[PDB]
Amino acid sequence: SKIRIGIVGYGNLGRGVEAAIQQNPDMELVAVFTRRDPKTVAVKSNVKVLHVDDAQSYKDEIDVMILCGGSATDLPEQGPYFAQYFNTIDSFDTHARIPDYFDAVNAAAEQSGKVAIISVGWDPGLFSLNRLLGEVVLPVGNTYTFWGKGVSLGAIRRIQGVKNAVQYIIPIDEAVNRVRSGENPELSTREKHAMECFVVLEEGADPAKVEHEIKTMPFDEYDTTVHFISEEELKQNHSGMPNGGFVIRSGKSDEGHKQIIEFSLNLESNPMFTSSALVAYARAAYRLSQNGDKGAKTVFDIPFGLLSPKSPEDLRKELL
Amino acid sequence: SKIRIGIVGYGNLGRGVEAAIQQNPDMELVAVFTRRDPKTVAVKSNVKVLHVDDAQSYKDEIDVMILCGGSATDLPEQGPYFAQYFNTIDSFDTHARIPDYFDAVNAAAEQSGKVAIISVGWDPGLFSLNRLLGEVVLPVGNTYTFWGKGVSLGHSGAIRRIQGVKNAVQYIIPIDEAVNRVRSGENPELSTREKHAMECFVVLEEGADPAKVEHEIKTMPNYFDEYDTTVHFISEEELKQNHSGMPNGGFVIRSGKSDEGHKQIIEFSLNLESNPMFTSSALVAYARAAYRLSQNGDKGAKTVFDIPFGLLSPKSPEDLRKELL
Repeated sequence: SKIRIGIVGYGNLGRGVEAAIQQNPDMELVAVFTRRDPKTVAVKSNVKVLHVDDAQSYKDEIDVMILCGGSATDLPEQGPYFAQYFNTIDSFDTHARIPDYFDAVNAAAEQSGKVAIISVGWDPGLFSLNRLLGEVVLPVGNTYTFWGKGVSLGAIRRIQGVKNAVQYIIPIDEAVNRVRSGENPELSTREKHAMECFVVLEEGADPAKVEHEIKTMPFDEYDTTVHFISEEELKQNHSGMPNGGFVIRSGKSDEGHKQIIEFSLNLESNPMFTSSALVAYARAAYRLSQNGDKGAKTVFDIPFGLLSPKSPEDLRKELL
Repeated sequence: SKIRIGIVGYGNLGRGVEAAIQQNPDMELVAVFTRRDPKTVAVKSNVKVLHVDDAQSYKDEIDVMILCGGSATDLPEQGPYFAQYFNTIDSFDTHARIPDYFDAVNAAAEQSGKVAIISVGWDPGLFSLNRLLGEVVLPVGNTYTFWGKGVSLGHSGAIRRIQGVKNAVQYIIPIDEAVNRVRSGENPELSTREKHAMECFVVLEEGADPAKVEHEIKTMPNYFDEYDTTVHFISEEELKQNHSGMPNGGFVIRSGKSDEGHKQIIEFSLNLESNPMFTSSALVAYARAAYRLSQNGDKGAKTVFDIPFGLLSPKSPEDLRKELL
């Protein structure tokens, strides 16, 4: 029988999860839960939509609940809540709150007997794994993480004179080059990334005051370029959510040999990629739960074989 | 306290494991086991050297034995042998033979209650992980693996048997145009000859015929006849200055699509000045995991697919979440 998935939240990440489930035929989307009145949600696949207050009564209809809410307000409540009733996966990405979030989810999952895998995605998630791998295989060395080029995700739009805007984070090619050369550079924040902002001015706003306001936002840490454009220009050309980056470990053998590991992503859709990772880890959470594991997990606790619908024997024959 | 390591075999990989122990202060090397007469092995770290027939008697002195032998003849006997007495790690790398090796090691480790992790290294090992990660995160897509620039070890020796050759070094090299086609997300169908080229650096004997030597290499069946091959003739001096290293590297790339058609590309690469030093560095990190799994009650043969990355680190689980997550 298919592994039965529920989604909580139908923003960009929830839509991406629904999309990813189409690519994973051992799973089936059984329900979408929303804080909105569910009669007002149009889900592409037309599975049932329910209010989050009804989720508990679906305890036995769902194998893994994928929490697709944002980390700022949704997940801090939702993670420990849903971990009482369901194996859960989420993309929790507030670094400072990671340890408190893990402990809250853990307490809940340990008492329920469910498996919760937190902080899945590409950073945290796939990049975290690469940072780890780098430092255990090359214990003497440095790690560098670069983000973008990519849309970054607001307070720009509270700035007076800005009608709309889209902001990019961009790694500085020279810094990436120095890292890839094995120089093991001491790089400041400003040396690693540049920011680019595209802004649609409100009618009769002052371009120069708007520019200076953005650059000195409490952006002040980076070299930032502002571009003023039309509303048609932002709709047509800045609606996409590309992203990417690099994790590089630059190390040395005990005899001085330079060894370099690099992991990189080039994504046309950030949310669709994050979602696809959430669905792979939902497979692992199901497998762990069926083997009688429980409690909160991160990517550091999941062996990669659990992520695959293939048997362990077939993985050994095909991929190893 | 310290995790007690033993090394079987004191070639390039054994020497590398010794070196990596220097960078892992939670471990200590206890013994080096060899098939040679042990009085005749000079070990850099000055640890005791023993004959392999004696290893069973050090069962209680060693937490993990790292098997540093080759896959062609050493490991097929040594993996199932040592797994009867010791948690083990090896770099078994004959991909078409992994299932049989796994079964034999698993039969042995399951009975002894020991943990054996097989096929650790760059490929198999870290490239395998990344092949797997790609296909689970991007299930609609194609995977490509490229090797090099690096030495193919069958190959340098096959050239050396050619009449006229004093010495030689061969490299496999990914073809840049093919790598960039994969990176663009075209999903190309790549022939053997499109994916990698071969480069040989050859020191000729007095009065060998260059053209005969070139010709013999490029047409060598089962080695170079599948590939575009360049042969360079050089001096003994340049072979030493420039070609005594064991560099390697490569790429694993997954090129896939979201359900709405977005191109998503994942790439993993290695650029190594020393292949044996890198592999052995992996072997030591996986020895930490084998020790952890042993202490928790596990047993049997495992591959990298069975090892969660947190077990590779000497840091606590909480400290990993704090620092890296």
